[PDB]
Amino acid sequence: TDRVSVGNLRIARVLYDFVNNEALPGTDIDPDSFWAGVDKVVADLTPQNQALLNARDELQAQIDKWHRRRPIDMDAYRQFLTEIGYLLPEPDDFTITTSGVDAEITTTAGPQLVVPVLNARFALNAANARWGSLYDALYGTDVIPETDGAEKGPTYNKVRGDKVIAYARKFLDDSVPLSSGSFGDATGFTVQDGQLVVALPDKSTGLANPGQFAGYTGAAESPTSVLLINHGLHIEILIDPESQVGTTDRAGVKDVILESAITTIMDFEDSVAAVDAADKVLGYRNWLGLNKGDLAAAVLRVLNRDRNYTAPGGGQFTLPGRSLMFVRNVGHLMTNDAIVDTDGSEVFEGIMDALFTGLIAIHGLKADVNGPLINSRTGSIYIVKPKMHGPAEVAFTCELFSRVEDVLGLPQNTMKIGIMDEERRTTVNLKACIKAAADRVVFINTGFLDRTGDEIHTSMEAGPMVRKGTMKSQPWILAYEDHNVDAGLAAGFSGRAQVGKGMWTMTELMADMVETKIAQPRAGASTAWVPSPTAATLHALHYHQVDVAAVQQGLAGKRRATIEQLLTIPLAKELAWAPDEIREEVDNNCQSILGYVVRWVDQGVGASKVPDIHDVALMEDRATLRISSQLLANWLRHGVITSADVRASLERMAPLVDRQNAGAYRPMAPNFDDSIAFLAAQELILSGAQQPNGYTEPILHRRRREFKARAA
Ligand SMILES: Cc1ccc(C(=O)/C=C(\O)C(=O)O)cc1
Ligand SMILES: [Mg+2]
Ligand code: NI
Repeated sequence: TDRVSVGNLRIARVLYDFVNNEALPGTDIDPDSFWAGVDKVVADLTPQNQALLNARDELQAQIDKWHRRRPIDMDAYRQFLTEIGYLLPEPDDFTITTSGVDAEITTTAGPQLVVPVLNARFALNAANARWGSLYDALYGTDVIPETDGAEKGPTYNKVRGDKVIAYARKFLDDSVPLSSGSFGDATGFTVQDGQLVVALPDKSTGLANPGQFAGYTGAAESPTSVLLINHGLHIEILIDPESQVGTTDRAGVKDVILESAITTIMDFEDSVAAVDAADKVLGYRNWLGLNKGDLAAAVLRVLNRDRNYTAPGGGQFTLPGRSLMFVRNVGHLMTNDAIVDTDGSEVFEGIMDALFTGLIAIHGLKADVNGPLINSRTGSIYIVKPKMHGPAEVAFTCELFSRVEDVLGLPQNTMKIGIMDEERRTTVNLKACIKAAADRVVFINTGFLDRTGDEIHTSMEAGPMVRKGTMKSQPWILAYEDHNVDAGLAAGFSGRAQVGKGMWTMTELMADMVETKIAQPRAGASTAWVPSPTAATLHALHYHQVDVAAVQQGLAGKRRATIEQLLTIPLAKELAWAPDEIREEVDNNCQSILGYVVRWVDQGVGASKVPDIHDVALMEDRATLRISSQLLANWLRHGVITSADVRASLERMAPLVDRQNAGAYRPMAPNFDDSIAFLAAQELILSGAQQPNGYTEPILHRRRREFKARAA
């Protein structure tokens, strides 16, 4: 209610003051001009942000009418989408021209960690996760089974530590082979002639490929750590025979450190509840501390500094201590009262984010004002833009970034774009979307969770969908994943840009992650998303076993996905399911909505571990909420289930979600109809069909605001 008028804009004062007193000092931008430019960018690109948002509903309306009129003529289907401007012609082959891109993106294949920018500790850890102890990763997770006396105890279990050490020596054997013998046999390491030599219990061998020896610390004659490289990622053997772990170790190894989270996406979108100017500032403030380089916590944990090594021959070089940081703005749909206009119309959140995260990112290009730590050593600003539907929304984002770079005084194409392939209209037009961003594009990623949501909502009217667990094997999603890699490699992404795959959500099943997430490097993705620093280092194993660049060479030119397979709607069969299976699917989805929503609405937490009805802790975000809510809406709109069926499941799941929590937590049960979060969940399902492209934000935002408001 207390705002600052600049032009047609009414800036909430908390935002204005933050920009003026915290973000703008050090950017060379005079606050007068910046706001005047903000007002100017808002006023003129709001029309096209609104046109594009209008195109989405009218395309969807035409599709909904087509299915309801109508046993499905697929040639006619694809022709209709071509006729309404949903499917557009493929452009002809081209190479992306994006320049000034950090090497972690162009060349390096490895994990990419995603973290809510609103949690400064998490963001701190994510930035520091560029380096991760393989030992702590293995010890702390189920990768080493708690069996035969290897169970995690309140104190260090030396049986567990041995399987840890043994596992890591196996890894080193597969990544950096010795000419003869194994690292398990190693008794010590020295550097001679610029070449690493390892002491065995009989002879002394070297590296199979000595070029994998990348450096060391300490004296040549007994390093405190040897630095190894494999497939562009560094491995560090910490050597300390006096350390407790090193004392037991054949070679005095204290730890093996993996280069892990090569890049990190600091997220303003599906993993945060940022509903108003107060919420947005907390996130912008964290983004500012990360770009300054002085973000810190007590309970003093700092951002890591760079790591220095002696080069194998002479030299004293330096590797990045922290993960190269992206920011994920919100998409184009949502609106935020942080800025209202003269007439009360909220300003578009995506525009605001581009200017504010853009402005703040200026500090991360220098190192004393701007703070001491550099993010991009190439002057690029990395914004992944999510939920774009089609190439005209990409073009608008590039124009948007163009205008922001004007207001901000940056050269053009400073603001690079990570395109989320995660709406159906981007999938079937992906090559045109990359073209629309040919000079700003820096990755594509299959947002397979939002993409499933878009899939269900687009063909909502076609009939019941398969159960959610079944989507992973549907023709459309398998073509979607292969198509994304193809189009990226056809666009020149190899060595120029990242081809990225989606998020491992089972944060407690690391053994399974180590077993199955290798499929993503093996399919040619140069990065894949991990929810956690620990997961980053474990998923880093996979880039040591799979030569991602070599996989992408072999995939060149191959077109493994037809337009017809991309358009295969995941409809369920005839007799479908037993009431058995139906109820399981309803209970499962209702408990995943409720568990996620209650923390979103009552505590403004956008990313929660939520056990499903098989007691598997799932890291849940808005995208997973969108699937669950759209699938029940679809099952509802076709009579697979009843509105009272959905309420009964919500009623019976609420107490079990209540007992999955406690704290600061507010019990949903028994006063269901007067718990705001409960009604938010119910409305996400009962009104799921009505939301624009099934997005959950409109209902989540307004219910969060209303919860905040009843905290009067
Ligand atoms: C913990 C977490 C963080 C981010 C995401 C997410 O953004 C996925 C995608 O963008 C997409 O699969 O839709 C999921 C879980
Ligand atoms: Mg997504
Ligand atoms: Ni190899």
